[PDB]
Amino acid sequence: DSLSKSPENWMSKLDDGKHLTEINIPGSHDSGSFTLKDPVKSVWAKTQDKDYLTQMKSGVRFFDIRGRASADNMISVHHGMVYLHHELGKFLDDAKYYLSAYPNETIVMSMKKDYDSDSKVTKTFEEIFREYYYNNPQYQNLFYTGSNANPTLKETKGKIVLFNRMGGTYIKSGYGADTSGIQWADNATFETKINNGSLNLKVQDEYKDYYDKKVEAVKNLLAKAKTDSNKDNVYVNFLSVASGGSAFNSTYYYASYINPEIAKTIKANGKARTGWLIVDYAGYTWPGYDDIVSEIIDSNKL
Repeated sequence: DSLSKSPENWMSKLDDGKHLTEINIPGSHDSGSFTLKDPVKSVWAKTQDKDYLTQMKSGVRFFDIRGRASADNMISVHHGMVYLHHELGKFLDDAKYYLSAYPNETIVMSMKKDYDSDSKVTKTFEEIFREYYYNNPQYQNLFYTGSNANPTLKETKGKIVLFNRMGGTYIKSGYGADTSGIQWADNATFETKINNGSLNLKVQDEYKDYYDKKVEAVKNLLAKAKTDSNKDNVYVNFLSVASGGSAFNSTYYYASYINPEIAKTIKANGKARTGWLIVDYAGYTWPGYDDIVSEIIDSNKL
């Protein structure tokens, strides 16, 4: 059977001497937005329909958490202005549970401030994350804390590896975990060095593209990963795109085209490096069309 027939424990079947960078990983964009039900707001604000545990069971390993500091000891999960009805501890507890049941999987968690803090907040978003989550004894042992800038599957499995989109941090483990953080270019394909120059991060995050240009931008970065065997290069390729608003087509409508288009492309490339591909509506299938999460999973070499 191929890896995608067992999406709950697919990383356990790989060689754990691999660097996480060399693994083709399915992520979910604004992972926490499964809570949204409002049909008008959901056109633009909702990007997932499966909860965190169901996403994990479906093979998702990269989680894009964007947040707002709602108190000096709390981060609320957000899409922009829009509160996603739970705090960061919910994601971390779900992750902890999953990883105890599937201990040979790693999860990478991107962390970003998406909206201004509650006006009662006195601390920076990075201080709140560092002090109340990363260093919280409640999540002792859950996070990767090693000093390797380019960690392997073996030293990260059973743990959450920070992908830091907070800016400069005092945290010292994970991607972009230094006092410069990650220089993100807005609505762009870009590359930048991270981890004190140890890694070259290559991103496609052209989130306002219309779908034809979006597909072209995805495929361009997909074509570059394919011929690149450098473990010090890290690819993050977002298939997700903004809706123009509630008058306009939904994020779901776009994903319903982009996902099978990209899944078909990956499948026709066979076993080939993809990078980390971050999708809307992870695990959402359409009869007669390739499934993007499954194809990312099956693109890994055994």
